[PDB]
Amino acid sequence: ETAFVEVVLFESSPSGDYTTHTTGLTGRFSRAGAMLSAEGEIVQMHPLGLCEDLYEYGWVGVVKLEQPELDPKPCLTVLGKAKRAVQRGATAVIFDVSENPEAIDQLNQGSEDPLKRPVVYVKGADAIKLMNIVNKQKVARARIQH
Amino acid sequence: ETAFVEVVLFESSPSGDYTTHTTGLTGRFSRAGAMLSAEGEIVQMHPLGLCLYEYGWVGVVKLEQPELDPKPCLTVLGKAKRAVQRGATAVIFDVSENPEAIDQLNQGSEDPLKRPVVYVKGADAIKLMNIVNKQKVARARIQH
Repeated sequence: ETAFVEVVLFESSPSGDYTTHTTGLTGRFSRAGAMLSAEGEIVQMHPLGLCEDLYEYGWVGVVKLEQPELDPKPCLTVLGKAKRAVQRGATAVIFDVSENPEAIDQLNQGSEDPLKRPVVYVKGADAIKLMNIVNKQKVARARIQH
Repeated sequence: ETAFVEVVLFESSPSGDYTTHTTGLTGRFSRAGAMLSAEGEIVQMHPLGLCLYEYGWVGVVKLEQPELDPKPCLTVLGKAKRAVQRGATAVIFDVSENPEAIDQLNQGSEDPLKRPVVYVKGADAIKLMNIVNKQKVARARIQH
């Protein structure tokens, strides 16, 4: 099932009223994860960063995968990476699998013991759109639907 | 459209790992707001108080007898937009003591809010409020 992702940028005024800019994206839910919506602030984690460096409960991990031959022995599989994130309070995880499309099977290999939070992958222009904000922008919220 | 609400309590671990306790309850979407899911930290707002906050919160607002606030600053529908104006990702109203608020909300039906407005009552607001009241930090997940 397809996942609609929204990345929201926001400025307060001095008065306290907020002003937001939404960008829409389409990815897919992994069967490694629940098929629920989730929303929460974005944390960019390196894949080397998933093996008390704590973050507030309910963040949305955005993770750009590496060429797979640039990682002979991963500390964890991409499955275990998402599972780690969750243990550390990730409300959801989003992988950019543009460099590592084998990863989709690896995720969907874990459908026997799925996580109660959503694991979403994105490729192509929808990943491009995502990472371009996550990199440039200060600080963002993500909403994942349906 | 009925709304399923999970309230989440959580504790980090010596190892930086979280442990959660989730309490579920059922409420309803108002046609005055969008029928979408939403998640966010809970901020308890006092009704007088919607006439300072991190973007993406979920407002929990307990209404009171309309006999006791008889010069209201905004309609209850107004209070919700105000909350959204102030970064609320969704608003939850406990309408146990002002049941005619259902009516006001679902009357804004024709011109709605981008975010969800949900009303709860009875044993479901009792659960929600019995957590929110005991000043912990909590997360709210609202599900369509």
